[PDB]
Amino acid sequence: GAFGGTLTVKTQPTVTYNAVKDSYQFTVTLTGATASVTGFLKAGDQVKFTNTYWLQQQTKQALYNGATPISFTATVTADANSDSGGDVTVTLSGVPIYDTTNPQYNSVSRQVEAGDAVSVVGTA
Repeated sequence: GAFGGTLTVKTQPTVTYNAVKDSYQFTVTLTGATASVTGFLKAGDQVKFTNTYWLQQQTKQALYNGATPISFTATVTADANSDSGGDVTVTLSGVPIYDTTNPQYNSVSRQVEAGDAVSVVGTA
């Protein structure tokens, strides 16, 4: 069954990435549907986002690869707007786990890219 949540990634999810302080968040302007939906979801509601980074080939200078990260459940941290323009901006807690786990410090981490899809795994 469907919850009625199917959104899009309009911008690039990136915010404070700190490990020793256990601080991982990302802010995004997401895209959604028309008005009459006052807040898709809010603080504490979980989503399921799939922002697939294909920025692998150029960053590794090789290894064309055939598997994109494929992200999963995240969490919305405030009022997420469904307006007439279908723009839903809200910041999330968490990160692309198992993929962006490499700060590297010398090897510049792969950059985030927009154009992916979003869904909702939260309940109430």
